[PDB]
Amino acid sequence: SMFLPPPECPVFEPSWEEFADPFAFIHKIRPIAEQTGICKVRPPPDWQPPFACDVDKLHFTPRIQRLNELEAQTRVKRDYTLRTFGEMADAFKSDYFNMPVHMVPTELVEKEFWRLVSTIEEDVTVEYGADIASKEFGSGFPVRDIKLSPEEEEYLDSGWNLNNMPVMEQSVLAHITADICGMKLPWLYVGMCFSSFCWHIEDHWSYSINYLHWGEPKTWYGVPGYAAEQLENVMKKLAPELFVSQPDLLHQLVTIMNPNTLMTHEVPVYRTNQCAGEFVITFPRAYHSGFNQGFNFAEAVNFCTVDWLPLGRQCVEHYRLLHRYCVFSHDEMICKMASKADVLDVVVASTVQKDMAIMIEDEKALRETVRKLGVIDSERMDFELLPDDERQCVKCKTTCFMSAISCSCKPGLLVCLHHVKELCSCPPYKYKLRYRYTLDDLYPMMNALKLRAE
Ligand SMILES: O=C(O)c1cc2sccc2s1
Ligand SMILES: O=C(O)c1cc2sccc2s1
Ligand SMILES: O=C(O)c1cc2sccc2s1
Ligand SMILES: [Cl-]
Ligand SMILES: [Mn+2]
Ligand SMILES: [Zn+2]
Ligand SMILES: [Zn+2]
Repeated sequence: SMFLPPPECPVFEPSWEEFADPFAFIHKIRPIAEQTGICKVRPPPDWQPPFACDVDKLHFTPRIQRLNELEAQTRVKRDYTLRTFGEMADAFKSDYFNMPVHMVPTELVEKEFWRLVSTIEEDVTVEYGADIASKEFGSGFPVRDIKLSPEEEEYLDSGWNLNNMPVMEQSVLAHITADICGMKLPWLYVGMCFSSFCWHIEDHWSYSINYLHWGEPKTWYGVPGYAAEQLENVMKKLAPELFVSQPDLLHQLVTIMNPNTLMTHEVPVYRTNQCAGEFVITFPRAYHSGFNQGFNFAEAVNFCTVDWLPLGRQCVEHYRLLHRYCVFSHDEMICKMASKADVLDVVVASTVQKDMAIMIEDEKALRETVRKLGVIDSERMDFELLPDDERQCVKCKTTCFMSAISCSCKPGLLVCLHHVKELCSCPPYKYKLRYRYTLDDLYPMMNALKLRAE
């Protein structure tokens, strides 16, 4: 009645041995965790990274948030120090409940959150911090620079130090040379009571991993990848405004929605309270949302394993159908790795090779189709040198790399090979096929991968 908490997600407690390699571990828990979308990981008892900072010298610009179920919010992007924010956040919670903060039960804050967001008369607003690491506000994990203590040095090269995990060698997003700050760098989050993250999935359906450095807990709701489209159908019925087309990536619309509503429509949902010193991991295409119990400080980063590669291709296809902008070119990343085949991890080499083979067969079919439409002239083009906004399909907005069509009639415009009819009204013999590689260039790149993989 009123609120029925979803069942608890899986909780893992790896030994020091299991813990040592994060990628091996994540692959091991995958058959369990991917059925629930999110999972929690408790590090071995003596893994404690040192947290140290001056609460007076760390500044950030707060974001303001209204708390209404089904109301549209925009996804990403006055002044507080960490101390002045903390004083504001503690007083807020203390005055809301007329209690000391540590006596307010987590079960009660959860019940109250879902009451207040549904009640139109209540108009509670809260503030929070969200930003990538910078000079004015940096990682909560140790990084190189300032002389470090021996304990800080222990954690400098940990796999679970979230600065490192993007650039390790069983991850596939490391060798991307393209500028993608939002996606390879950690984000820092300063929470207060009821500050909330709306329902979403990660860019390119990647994994995410979140560490709560300190403070009061963070409450999570998660949905497994296989149920993503069920959730979206429910969302579309109850709030169609969120689904209208949008001019860019800085304009994505998201919302708060009671998990009991999803469960009523037969969408599986799980929950957890993440406490200080614990990790939460989200899997590819797993919807998630939540809210903070009180003043706290968290750090999170996207990442991509060899398991993810085929889904990454399927995601870019889904973006095309939806006319959604890409953060990077998937084919470009694949060819960049093929070109470094001799220094690749051998399991990586093997998995990249399979995706490359599919890429090449799809590209063969597409070029044959546009040839039969009467496009004859062609010229090689180094797509990776063009700014992203100069190589998007006019129609579906996909980031071009393997090929595109141009016409002298519309200087600078491109369509991908799926949308040859959408460029202009000139006859196809006036068009030109721009391509990065010939078929004959591509098969040897693939062979280097096979040899490295053996
Ligand atoms: O974990 C949090 O406190 C937040 C995650 C996100 S994503 C956008 C704003 C926020 S706040
Ligand atoms: O290719 C697939 O179907 C999947 C790859 C991965 S990696 C995590 C969950 C899943 S499901
Ligand atoms: O010139 C052609 O017909 C092709 C070139 C390339 S590159 C990948 C597939 C194909 S098919
Ligand atoms: Cl409200
Ligand atoms: Mn997320
Ligand atoms: Zn297109
Ligand atoms: Zn034209």
